[PDB]
This record gives sequence, C-alpha cells and structure tokens, in this order.
Amino acid sequence: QVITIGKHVKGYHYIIANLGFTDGDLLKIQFGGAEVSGFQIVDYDDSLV
Amino acid sequence: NSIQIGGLFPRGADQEYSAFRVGMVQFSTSEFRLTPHIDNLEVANSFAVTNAFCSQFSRGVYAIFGFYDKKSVNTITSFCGTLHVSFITPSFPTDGTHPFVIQMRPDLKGALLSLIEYYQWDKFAYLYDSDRGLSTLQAVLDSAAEKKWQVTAINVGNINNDKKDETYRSLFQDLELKKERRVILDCERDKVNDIVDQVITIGKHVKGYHYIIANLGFTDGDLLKIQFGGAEVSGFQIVDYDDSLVSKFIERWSTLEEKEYPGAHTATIKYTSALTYDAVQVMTEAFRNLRKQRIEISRRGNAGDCLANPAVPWGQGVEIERALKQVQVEGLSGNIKFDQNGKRINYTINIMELKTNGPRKIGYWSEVDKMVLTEDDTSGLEQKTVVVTTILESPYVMMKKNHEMLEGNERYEGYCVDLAAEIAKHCGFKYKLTIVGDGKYGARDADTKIWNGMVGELVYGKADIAIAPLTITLVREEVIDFSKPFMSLGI
Amino acid sequence: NAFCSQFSRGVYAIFGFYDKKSVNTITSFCGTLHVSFITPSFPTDGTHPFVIQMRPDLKGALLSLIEYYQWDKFAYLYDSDRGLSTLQAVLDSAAEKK
Ligand SMILES: NS(=O)(=O)c1cc2c(cc1Cl)N[C@H]([C@H]1C[C@H]3C=C[C@@H]1C3)NS2(=O)=O
Repeated sequence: QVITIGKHVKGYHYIIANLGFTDGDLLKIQFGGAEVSGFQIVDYDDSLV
Repeated sequence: NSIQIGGLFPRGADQEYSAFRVGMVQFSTSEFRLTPHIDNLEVANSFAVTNAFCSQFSRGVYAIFGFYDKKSVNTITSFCGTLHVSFITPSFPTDGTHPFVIQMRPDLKGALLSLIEYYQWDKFAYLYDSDRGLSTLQAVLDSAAEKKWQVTAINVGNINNDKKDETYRSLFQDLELKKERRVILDCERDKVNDIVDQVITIGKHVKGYHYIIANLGFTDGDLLKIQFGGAEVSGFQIVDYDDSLVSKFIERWSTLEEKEYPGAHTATIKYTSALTYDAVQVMTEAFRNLRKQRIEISRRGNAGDCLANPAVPWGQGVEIERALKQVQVEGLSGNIKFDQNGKRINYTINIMELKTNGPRKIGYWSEVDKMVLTEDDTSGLEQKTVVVTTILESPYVMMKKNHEMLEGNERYEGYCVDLAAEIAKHCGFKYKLTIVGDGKYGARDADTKIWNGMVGELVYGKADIAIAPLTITLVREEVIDFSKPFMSLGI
Repeated sequence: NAFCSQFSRGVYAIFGFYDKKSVNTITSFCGTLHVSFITPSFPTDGTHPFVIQMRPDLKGALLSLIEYYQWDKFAYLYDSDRGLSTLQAVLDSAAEKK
C-alpha cells in the first residue's frame, strides 16, 4: 500500500522490527529511493548455515 | 444473395474476431448475406500477405476486410491500386492518399496538437514506438520547430525482453539529467502496460510528473496502478460509455459467454473491436445501397492468376468504392463521413483526464472545431479574493494617473497598498481592494446605533478586513477587533 | 511480378535496386525462397538474410564529423525516400549529448 500511494522515494526511511528481515518481499522497494534497515539472526555466509 | 468476401486476421486478435462474429448477426438478413472466408494468418510476413491475397483473389471475392502492419501497407496499396479491389481496414491511417482503401481509424495528430496547445507546454520528452510507424513523430517536429518547443524524442521499441528491467532505469535516469517532467507515450497497449509498471517500480508517479497517453482506448489499459499516485494522466477516447446504443452494446456484450467468444465477458471493450463492429455496418450499408440502385455485381466469369500479364480489372469495383464513400450511418464511434479518398472525417474525440474516483471527461474535439471544454467546473473550493476596504488618503491610499488603462488592484498606490501586499504574502490569501461608499471613517448613529462608514462595513458583515488609517478607541473594540498597533501618532 | 517471373525463369542469383517501399517485399520473398540478392541501395535496419549490400553505413562517420566540428545546435533537412534510419540515429545522440 505504501508502494501504491507512492511513499518510497528518496527521503523516507523505514525500520523493520523483525528477525527475518530478508524473509519478506524486498524486490518491491529495492529500487525506490527510500532506505530500509532491519535485523537478522540467520546469517547465510556461514558454513553450517 | 450470399456474397463472397475475404477476411484477414492475425493470430491473437481473438477479441476482434469475436466482435466481428457478433456484428455478423447483430444486424443482417432481410436481404443478401455474407460469405466470409477467414484467414487466421500472420501480418508481418508480406509473402504471407501475398499468399493470402492471391488465395482470396483466386476465390474471386468482391471485398476484403482485415488488418495490416507497417511492413505490409505498401504491399496492400500496391495490389489494390492495381486490381481495383476495395479494401477496408481499422489499422493506422495511411500517409499518401491512396485509392481503393477505406480506413476506419480517425486521425490523432490534430487532436494531440490541440491537447499540447491547451496544456501550454514548452519542453517535454516523447517516447515513441517504431513499429506503429512515424507519422505522428514527423508531425510533432514541424509544429515543435514553429512553436519553439523543446522535444527530446526517444526510440524505445526495439528493446528486447531479457534486458527489459534495466534499460528503462537507464532511460529515465538519463531523463533525470535534464530533470524531465512531461512525458508523451506513443505505444501499443502492451508497451503501455509494460512501461507503467516500470515507472511505478522506480517511483516516478508522485505529484509533479505528467503523462499523456496517445491512444484511442485510454481506459482500455490498466489505470488502477497510477490512479492514487499524484501524477496526472490524460488521454483520448472515441468510445463513450454514456450513450444509449453504447450501453445497449455493453449490456449485450457483458451477458455473453466467455467460452463461446473469448474476451467477451467483461465490462469494457477495445476500440479496435469497436471499429470492427462498425465496419460491418458500413459494409452492409454498401450492398444495401447497391440493391437500392439495383446495380448488378455479377462477375459473370471466374478470376484467375494474380500474376496475369497484363492483368485487367473491372470498374464495377470503382462504383463499389464510390458508393462506399457515400455511406453515413451512426455507430460506436459516433457519426462517420468519408472523403474523396476513403479517410474518415466527421468524428468527435473526448478528452479524458484521470482523477481519484476514476476517469472523467472535460471536453471534446471535432474534425474541424478545436478543443471545446464542457465547462465541468466541479471546483467546490475557490479561495475567494477577500474584501479589503480602505479610503483615499495621501500617502496611505492614492490613485494612479493611469488608472483607466490599468486594472483593479494595480490602480491603487501608497503605504497601505504596500502593506496589504506584505500581509497577503505572509498569509497566502487572495484579496481585492475596495473603497468605502459613503467616504467616511465612521461613527454610530444616535438612538439606532447605526455605525456608518468603514465601521459598519465590518460590523454589518459587508467588508472582510480593513488595512487603513483607523484609530483604536474605546467605543470600537466592542464591535470589531484590532491587532497590535503598528504606527503611533497624536493630536 | 518481375521477381516471380525471374524465379519462374530459374535465376541463380538476383541483383537489382530497391526503394523504401519495396524493401520489405524483397526481403520477405528472399527469406522464404532462399535466393541470394545483391544491392547497391540503402542499407536495411534489421539483420536480414540473403541480402548483400555494397553501400556502406554512414551514421558513425556523420556522428564523428559532428563531434569533430564540435556543434551543439543545428538544423537537419531530410528526405523520406531514402529512409529515416539516420534521423532515428541522430536523435539518440541528441538525447545523450544534449
Ligand atoms: N516609528 S512608527 O510610528 O512608525 C512604529 C510604531 C510602532 C511599531 C513600529 C513602528 Cl516603525 N510597532 C509597535 C509593536 C511592536 C511592539 C511593540 C508594540 C507594538 C508591539 N507598535 S507601534 O508602536 O505602533
């Protein structure tokens, strides 16, 4: 609904309060201009991961 | 009289062929019937167009209806101007005046020039598609040179699919270099639905941008995407849903089964299918009028090779085309008239602007008449030019010597005129400068309390504000209010 | 008529000129019938098979000459009969080099 009403340009700023930050959709507002930060506890770089 | 005709249809024009099948039995059969041999073949390969044309001429039909592409318009004109076979089409209108071609689509170009001159632009970008041709591109550059416009035209149509997510990003970021604001799109509906989605991904539909769609089915494409954006989107319609026969066809069209006619069980319809429907009306009016004048179209022999050396045609087809150019009925586009060549005149195009509730019209444009707005003034909130009363006093408010030539708020000059402009600049309202009638400052009446002058203009609700040399007293605070004092004085 | 007549004659190699209006007809016959066609006319736009063309391209040289003379603002008078590929070409460099 944000991406429909046009609130993801340069200037806005979003913080997601979850643990699976990349578990949701991020292809929508990737190219927007807004900046989006969040948290992870599952790091894909590691060996057993 | 089941009269042999020929039909050309692309592989994928299912809505158009279904609308033709509807219009086939929508009105016919008090008389002559039609014998349609349908060719569901391609249109890009002119060799395939040649094979289909010689096959239907080997059939020896009297008229052929169908589409053409820009790689085939020369072939169709070159064969029909030879063999005198009347050809009728809904596609893009031809460039040169060619004989034996009736073309169902109106002009767009004078309408689009009218729209740009109405919006009063000077500098814009023009994204075009090559495969629809370049006649509008040639037309806008002449008037851009004459009307001192600044056009950045960009070809976009040859871009492949597999890079079709980053090419548009590079394109609009190059448009960000000159900081573009005004875009005219000229594409097919598929390229429109592709480019709107990439705009709405990269975030270019806020308040500030402005888009003009150059098609005929302005609402035939998707508009739920950028309806709530902030950008403003305008386009053109030739199929108006308000009308009687239109809404009759809407109710007829919606109630049909999707399985029998694909793409039919919707609310709206394509303008191409609409012109395909009106084409049957024209084509049946033709053979109606030839039985009115009782002219026999007896071929009286077979046809043969299309490569006959030299081939010799038959001029009753010239009379067929002559009676075709005199057809004047009413249809989904409205009235129709033809020229001496087969091009359509006497049409009307509605100007359609997108709003929050949805699309709406603001005016029409005719074949000769320019843009006539329909005075749809739904602006419920107009900032009223507020009432400012004062009186002539030097150097507070003074006349100018050239007041008759000038107008209104320009006529007055002084300390108070300069002050009121500062107040309106800080407060953002509109104002009109007025004069008190009786020429007094104002006091109350004995025994009736009738405040005259500049007092009663504010007490009795006549005037709205008074920037003027007025003195704060005791007897004036009870009826009006004063700000903090701005200039001191004495007796 | 001429092309069908000479392929009925059984030609092994077709040569001739073309204008802007017959270019699709000849490339559409030659892509089907697989006959080698040779021309001095204007070059095409899309990569079509079986068409050899002696007239070289121009647009790179003309853009290089504009960059050498170091221009920004000019007029461009064109004729349509030879084609519009150069007109489509110089507008993109106008979009880039402002
Ligand atoms: N020197 S003068 O008469 O033109 C003049 C007189 C006045 C001015 C400003 C000027 Cl320039 N503003 C004051 C206001 C400022 C503040 C203090 C009182 C009022 C609030 N009122 S005033 O005393 O009426």
